[PDB]
Amino acid sequence: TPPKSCSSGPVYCCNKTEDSKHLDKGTTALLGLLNIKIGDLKDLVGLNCSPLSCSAQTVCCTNTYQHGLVNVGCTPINIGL
Repeated sequence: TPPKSCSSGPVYCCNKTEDSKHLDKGTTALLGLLNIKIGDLKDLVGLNCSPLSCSAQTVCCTNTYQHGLVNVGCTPINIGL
């Protein structure tokens, strides 16, 4: 068996995360641009995310858009000791 963490998807390293209930206007605007419905989102929104070393936020996300411009359905994950 290989090591496993996220139930769905790779671990992501996201430069920034925000609570999907308290997104700033630029983040909100960017998600509308991408046609993402805010009211159907849960947990965190990640910005500028790369699948996995991470000096920013390591998160599990259900979806990633535009090469990691925006992730959604993100929750923190600890893959250390």
